[PDB]
Amino acid sequence: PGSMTIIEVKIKKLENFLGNLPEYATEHSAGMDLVAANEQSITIKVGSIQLIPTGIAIALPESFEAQIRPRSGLAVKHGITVANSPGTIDADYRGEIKVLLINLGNKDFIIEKGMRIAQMIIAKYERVLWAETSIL
Amino acid sequence: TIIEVKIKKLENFLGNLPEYATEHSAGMDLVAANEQSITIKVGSIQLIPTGIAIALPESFEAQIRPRSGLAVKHGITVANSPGTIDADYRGEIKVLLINLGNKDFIIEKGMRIAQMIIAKYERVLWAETSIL
Amino acid sequence: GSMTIIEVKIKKLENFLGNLPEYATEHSAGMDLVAANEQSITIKVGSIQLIPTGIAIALPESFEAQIRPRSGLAVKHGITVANSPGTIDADYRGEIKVLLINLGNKDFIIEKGMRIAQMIIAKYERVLWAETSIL
Repeated sequence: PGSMTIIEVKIKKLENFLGNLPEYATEHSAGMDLVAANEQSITIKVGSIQLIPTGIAIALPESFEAQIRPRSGLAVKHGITVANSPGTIDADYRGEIKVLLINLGNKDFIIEKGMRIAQMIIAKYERVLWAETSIL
Repeated sequence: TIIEVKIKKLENFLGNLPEYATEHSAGMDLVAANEQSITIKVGSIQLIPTGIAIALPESFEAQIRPRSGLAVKHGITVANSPGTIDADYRGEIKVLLINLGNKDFIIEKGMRIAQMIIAKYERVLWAETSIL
Repeated sequence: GSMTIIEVKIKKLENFLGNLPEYATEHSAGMDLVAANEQSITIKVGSIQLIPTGIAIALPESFEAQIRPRSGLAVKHGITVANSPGTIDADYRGEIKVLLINLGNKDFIIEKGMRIAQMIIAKYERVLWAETSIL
């Protein structure tokens, strides 16, 4: 394990947060595991959508975005996925990160605090300047 | 660093071209350009035109992603998310919406229906092997 | 005077057929992934089904492969990728499988050879958290 290129990102624990900040499973992971921080159990009925808090807020540096993506095993095993995927967190969004889950499986599913519910991948984006034309 | 992208208004476009909300925004809001109101009933999938076509430079893609508010409040999201626009796609950008909520929802022209984030992609050269 | 590429090791599994995933043109962002199920698979309306592709890859560090929906399949049949965008990184060396869901109006048969998803390779960044009380 040698040198590594990182981007430093400010993050705040809110009152409902427990445990560690979002972690990369390994040194080779593209995404950090987001963890449910709802104080009381949340049931997602078949077909229903529920917003799940994470208890963290971040301030991304300019030109970097955080993508909220589905955790694959949850979709494969329970049909649980991220209803607004991929979620876009940019430097403007400094409120609590919340994961919008939908139950597209065949059984009701309970979200409990501590459950891994989504992945967060940080990447660069570009800024477009439009050049309007009548011929493409 | 800013990238210039050619954009064409088609006959059905209105208002200003897709805009970044602020200097820190990752994406531009895509706006519905349907001439008549479109109802997306529960479970239905509907293609919404935007009235624009773009010509991306090589190595750049535009990603069509859901707007958070429509999904949180109405279960409306982008059915083929994220949509991939690249330098080959020079036709009209259309947003494929699905209603996974519990109430019918009307798409009106002028409504913000998706986000467009431009990013770089890398071109893969495969190295075939029997041993990973 | 060249284009920029990233070289990625790829292994064909026994069920793979045809050429390695291809870019449609020199200007394409993604490669077409092809169904590699040996027998037809029916995806009933509302059902979710994992479709194998017959490949495994070894991405270099800080590169990911995104598994994204193929637009025509969603527009015409309501078939899309249920865990989209799928994230393949350097740790995943198993067979790539596409998780499809049928949100259309008709049961749909996935046949071997069908294009079922797009694969776009991009860089990601590694976050170092800086914890603070004021954002």
